[PDB]
Amino acid sequence: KTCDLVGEKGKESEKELALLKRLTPLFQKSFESTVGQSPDMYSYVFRVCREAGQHSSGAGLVQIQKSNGKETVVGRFNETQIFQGSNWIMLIYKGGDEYDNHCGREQRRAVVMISCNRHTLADNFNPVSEERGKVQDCFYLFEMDSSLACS
Amino acid sequence: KTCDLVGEKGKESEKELALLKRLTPLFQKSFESTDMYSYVFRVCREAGQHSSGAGLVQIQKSNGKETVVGRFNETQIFQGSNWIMLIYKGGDEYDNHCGREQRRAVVMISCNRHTLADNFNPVSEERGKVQDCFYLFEMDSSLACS
Ligand SMILES: O=P(O)(O)OC[C@H]1O[C@H](O[C@@H]2[C@@H](O[C@H]3[C@@H](O)[C@H](O)[C@@H](CO)O[C@H]3O)O[C@H](CO)[C@@H](O)[C@@H]2O)[C@@H](O)[C@@H](O)[C@@H]1O
Ligand SMILES: O=P(O)(O)OC[C@H]1O[C@H](O[C@@H]2[C@@H](O[C@H]3[C@@H](O)[C@H](O)[C@@H](CO)O[C@H]3O)O[C@H](CO)[C@@H](O)[C@@H]2O)[C@@H](O)[C@@H](O)[C@@H]1O
Ligand SMILES: *[C@@H]1O[C@H](CO)[C@@H](O)[C@H](O)[C@H]1NC(C)=O
Ligand SMILES: [Mn+2]
Ligand SMILES: [Mn+2]
Repeated sequence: KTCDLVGEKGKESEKELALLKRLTPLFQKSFESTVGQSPDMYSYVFRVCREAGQHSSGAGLVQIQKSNGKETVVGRFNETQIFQGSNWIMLIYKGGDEYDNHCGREQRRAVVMISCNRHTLADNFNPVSEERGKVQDCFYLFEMDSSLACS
Repeated sequence: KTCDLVGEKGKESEKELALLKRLTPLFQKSFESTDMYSYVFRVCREAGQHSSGAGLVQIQKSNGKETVVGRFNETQIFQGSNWIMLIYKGGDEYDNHCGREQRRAVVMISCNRHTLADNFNPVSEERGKVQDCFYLFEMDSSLACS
């Protein structure tokens, strides 16, 4: 099980496929981070096209509430979209858990900005913000370094 | 009259309104790509010459045809550490691509101390998907620094 792109097999973007192929070396890797104070003590676990959760729900990125260890799925890698610019790669996992009292109760979303760092294959995975104040198109933002994002 | 964010007036995300304020000094400017097409980009202002309400337009050099890539009444904007991403939705619909959906503009604005705004260039056009296609552009700006 790897990331799934938009469209039945074959109608898929050769650009996005070429990118998935490029990110292969990060598949085996796992990224973690704990942000927040208390009602914010969160631990975000991120993976590229691999289960980042312990509930086998196909999570590409999970948000763990340190207090009670409850696991929330922020995005799923079978609803993945990717594209790159000159020195960055944007990764997006959709199909996350539904909001209950925010954003029209739409599924959660994770947006990961991958910037170019010649010094490491991958490192510095850091949560930036959560936009849950819109009627739609909300999301969680994270950033990380990777030499794969370089040209 | 400027950029329109998802939601009712005065009820839009405070994170986006804040961002629109920081980009005000770019409102009165106009950016152009340096092929076959010419792209003209503007922040929350008409970039075309046909009152279509275009935020970014693609011009057919040979015949002067103006194609609306995205309109500013349908903006989405957010920022990271040293970059801001602006997206204009609702361009002219595709005829033989992307489930004939409306075109779209994605502009990546990276930080740069030396300029208020410069180096606007097309990066690519993703028209090979059943949906969620888009045109991608990059530009430098000191307003993208923090
Ligand atoms: O699905 P909704 O609209 O409720 O947003 C949920 C947020 O959940 C995580 O953060 C919690 C959350 O708590 C709500 C209930 O689930 C919780 O059981 C009771 C207390 O027992 O409080 C409710 O507010 O929202 C608050 C908002 O301030 C957070 O502080 C809590 O940690 C997390 O996934 C958020 O990102 C998400 O929007
Ligand atoms: O809406 P569709 O699916 O047709 O894609 C349109 C593309 O339009 C711009 O590029 C044109 C295009 O040409 C097709 C017709 O639109 C055009 O009117 C006739 C000639 O009068 O030729 C057709 O093939 O596609 C070609 C592909 O190589 C371009 O070279 C042309 O300039 C432009 O907006 C594209 O980005 C857009 O997908
Ligand atoms: C945006 O403006 C266009 C041009 O008038 C219009 O057709 C479209 O419905 C508008 N979209 C929104 C934000 O409702
Ligand atoms: Mn909830
Ligand atoms: Mn056409």
